[PDB]
Amino acid sequence: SKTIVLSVGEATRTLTEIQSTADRQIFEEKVGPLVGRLRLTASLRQNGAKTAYRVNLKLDQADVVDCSTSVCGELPKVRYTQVWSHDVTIVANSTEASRKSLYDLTKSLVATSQVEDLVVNLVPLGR
Amino acid sequence: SKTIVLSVGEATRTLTEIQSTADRQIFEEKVGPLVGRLRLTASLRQNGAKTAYRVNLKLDQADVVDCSTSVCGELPKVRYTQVWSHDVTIVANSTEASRKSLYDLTKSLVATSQVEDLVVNLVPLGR
Amino acid sequence: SKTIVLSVGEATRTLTEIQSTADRQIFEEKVGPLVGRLRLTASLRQNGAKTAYRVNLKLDQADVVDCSTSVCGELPKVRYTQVWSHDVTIVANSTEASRKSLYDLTKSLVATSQVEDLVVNLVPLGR
Amino acid sequence: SKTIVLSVGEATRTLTEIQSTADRQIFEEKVGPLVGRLRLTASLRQNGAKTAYRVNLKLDQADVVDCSTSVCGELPKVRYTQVWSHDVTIVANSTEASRKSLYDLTKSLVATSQVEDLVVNLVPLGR
Amino acid sequence: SKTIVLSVGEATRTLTEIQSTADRQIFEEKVGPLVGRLRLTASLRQNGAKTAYRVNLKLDQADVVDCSTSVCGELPKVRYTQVWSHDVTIVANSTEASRKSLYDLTKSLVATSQVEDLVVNLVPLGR
Amino acid sequence: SKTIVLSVGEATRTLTEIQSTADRQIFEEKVGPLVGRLRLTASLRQNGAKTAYRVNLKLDQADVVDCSTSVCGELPKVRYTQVWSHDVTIVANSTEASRKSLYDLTKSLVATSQVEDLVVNLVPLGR
Repeated sequence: SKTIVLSVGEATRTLTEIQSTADRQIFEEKVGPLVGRLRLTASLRQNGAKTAYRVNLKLDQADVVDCSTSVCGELPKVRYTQVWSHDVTIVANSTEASRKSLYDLTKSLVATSQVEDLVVNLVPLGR
Repeated sequence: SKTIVLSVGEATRTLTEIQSTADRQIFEEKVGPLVGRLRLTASLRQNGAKTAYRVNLKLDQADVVDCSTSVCGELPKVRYTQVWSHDVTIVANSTEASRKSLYDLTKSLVATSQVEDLVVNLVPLGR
Repeated sequence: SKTIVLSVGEATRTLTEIQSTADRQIFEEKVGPLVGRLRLTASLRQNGAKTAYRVNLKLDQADVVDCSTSVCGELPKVRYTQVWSHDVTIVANSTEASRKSLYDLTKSLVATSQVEDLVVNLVPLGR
Repeated sequence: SKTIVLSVGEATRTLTEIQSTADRQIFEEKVGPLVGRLRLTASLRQNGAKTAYRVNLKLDQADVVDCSTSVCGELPKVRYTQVWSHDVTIVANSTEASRKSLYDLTKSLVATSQVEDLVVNLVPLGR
Repeated sequence: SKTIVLSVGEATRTLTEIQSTADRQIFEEKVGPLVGRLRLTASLRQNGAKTAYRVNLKLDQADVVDCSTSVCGELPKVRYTQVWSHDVTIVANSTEASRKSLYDLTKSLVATSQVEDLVVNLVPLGR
Repeated sequence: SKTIVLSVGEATRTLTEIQSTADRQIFEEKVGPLVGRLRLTASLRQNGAKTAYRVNLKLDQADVVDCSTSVCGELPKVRYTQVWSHDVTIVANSTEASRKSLYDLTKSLVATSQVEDLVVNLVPLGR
């Protein structure tokens, strides 16, 4: 299979390849309950007349709840569902330096504190 | 207005707010030629019956070419166009710790070397 | 690739992964002649409407014979074929303690002397 | 009748023969509530034209729940059902040493820690 | 992934595994432009009633052309396409010495000067 | 007629032209028994509307067995058959340097130790 190690700061999470296919790669996190966990869908294809390409990356994670600790009968039930898809449209005949600069800019925008505030406090991006 | 500073590694790019509106925020990068540059579209809304929300983030950048350096007449013409949209469906009554963990996982997946290889070498994600 | 070590008592056998696929994992034992050896087929899937799961495990081993030691001319020919399939239907929302107890009971029933007699002497299980 | 003693580590469970028949042997565990307990189905037959044989072994155990301890009225109700069947296709004219080696290999694969992890953590077998 | 190093005499080319699948392995050479490069397709299967096997090996390489050095606008365009497929039908119960002798004969026929002349000067093989 | 000398390392084999024809050249090895020996089929043609060409090269060798050394009476009988065909699709208006580089790369891939292991041990190519 295929293992992916993610560092959150104090613990390390492990995602395992489940559904190995070319047009659809499904990675699932193995921690405890398999239902309602962390899943990742990856897809790669072409477009038009062999011009550019298309990459899709989605990450889902549904929270679960359980009442067997106090209530005398309740199966683990999912609550909400979060969907975070992507879309990469990069042509083949491009530039390695330009692609590296774009990746660095995306990494900086992700690691900046403005997107974190936009996600947490729901405040529009504008600092 | 609203300025956004992005660090690519050796230089700093500046994006300026251009179309300040609630349902559509348009940021445009100011470097030289305004046509065919870096643009960012942000949108925030609700859904259904005041249950969750919907956030959309798109980033476009079209390359330009010019022949006035050698050829004696050619206006700056755009070449290809890249579209990278997003979709955030996070409910209000959620969990701050869960949202922070999801953001950290997304940042780790973005900063990992697998997505960079998938973007550059067009190799399906699976290491 | 993926290696599996099995201890028979005095020697150790090694099975190697050959056909790495999600819906069908084929492990083959590497000792000498690849044709007519030990093979293992593993499969994992879902069922109905995301309720439970389905696991299938089959183990085959066909004996071979050869006459090149005495007779002039005879290629290694397979004789009989043995099929030992399985079927695991365990729901996701279950109990870890119950699953561990069931696995321990299955291990005890396998390691008991009654199933060995049923296999060897073909005597019905009932001691 | 016919009693079977199984050692779990700290306690001993007793299974009693209930439905004594040649083509179908039904063993049932006697602990408390007979409904929703441990049952075992054994079957032995032939195949084709008196060539080989066919042995089937299934083990079922359904969990039960009750609310009479707190709620003032609820009969013991079954929850989920687990099915673990088998299939033995061993020809008569075989080899005692080969059968013993196969049984030892099966016992080792059952007692190994990989199948336990595959059962508990639902991680595919591959260490 | 999987890297393959090929020595042409003065430089070394590197082919990288792209599409890892059992029934179809796609290797792609990484030098510059990914479109119109060196690709290799490998396939392995069985035949009939588990008698022999079937191996297919194809190698493609399409030349590209570009006019951006002089003409002020022309994307890299492919020209011709070359297809060199193979077919290996070797039974399992064969002979290692015979297979080695056949491989040595094939290597000698490939390295001989007659096939090179047949490829270059298009002269029928017959020296 | 047309003789081809192949060096295996310690001995030299001689193949003789037998069926001299334009659309089908059949070379046969002359050592002893003509039936069940080494044969080579060569074919050259065009394609479409005078664009490129098509070259086909197949090499067959069937092993033989005989029992007249011990058994009273048994004619030389063929056992298995091996087929190794080729396909060359090279356009006329190409490049001599590119063709030479491709031939050198093919010779290196043939003489490498990875294809030898793939042929002998039946291990997929990937070192």
